[PDB]
Amino acid sequence: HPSYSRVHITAQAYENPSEPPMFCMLLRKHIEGGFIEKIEQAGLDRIMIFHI
RNA sequence: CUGGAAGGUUAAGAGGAGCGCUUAGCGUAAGCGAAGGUGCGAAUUGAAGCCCCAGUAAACGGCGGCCGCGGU
Repeated sequence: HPSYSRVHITAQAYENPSEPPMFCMLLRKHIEGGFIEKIEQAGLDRIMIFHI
């Protein structure tokens, strides 16, 4: 989000759309079912890299 | 078009298992019936080709829809 960009584990409940967006379906196609091998930061920039 | 393995299909010719007609004989008749002649004739065998398989587009040819780069 332009103003509220963040990454964290959340307890909050979220309402999902009745139809999943294209990006969501793409992520599902490629990485749903997969395992997170590593999470790393690109130097000390605000960029997290998930190896899946 | 070129090449080709299995499997399938296919001519004449080859081959005659059988069958019909005829009748010496045999039978009171009805009918049976050798041999010969004669008229058909099944299995089996039978190439290329074709089906089939592979390649080949400066061979003949052909080079999409629909929906939201993705889906179908």
